[PDB]
Amino acid sequence: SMADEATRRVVSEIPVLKTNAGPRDRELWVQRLKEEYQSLIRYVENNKNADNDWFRLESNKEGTRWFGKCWYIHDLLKYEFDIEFDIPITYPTTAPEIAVPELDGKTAMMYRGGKICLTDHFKPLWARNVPKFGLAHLMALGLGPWLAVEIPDLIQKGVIHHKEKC
Repeated sequence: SMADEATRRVVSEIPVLKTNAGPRDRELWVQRLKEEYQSLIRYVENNKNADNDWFRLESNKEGTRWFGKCWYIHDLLKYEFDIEFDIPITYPTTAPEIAVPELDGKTAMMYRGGKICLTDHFKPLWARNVPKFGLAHLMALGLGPWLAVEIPDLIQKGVIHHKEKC
């Protein structure tokens, strides 16, 4: 399949996750979070080595609320957007919903409340990989491809404009 090769090309060097545990699962959730933090940190390090350091994320103490920033470069200008998501009770079988609040109401490819609207292809891809995919994969396979279509389109339509900051 083209899809399977496309998936491997993106995620092959991202540490695979193992533990089937959600926010309520106590010592199993603590284990899942270690796998989540190890997968994220390697993804970030690979991203830096490829001049594509495109996001920062932190979580609350319990790892149920995640927030940070993503950066997107167009015609050599860097656009920064605040991002956030909750971990569903049913995670990791259920995929998180990434929100980019500042873009709420600015694109059709987004639900109310700033939750980004993915293609019908991400959700079944997540489902057939459960529980191996985690937050690094959500960024690599969800938000990354979203920004790569929506940010260029909103700049073109003059809805997004660049911060003239030094």
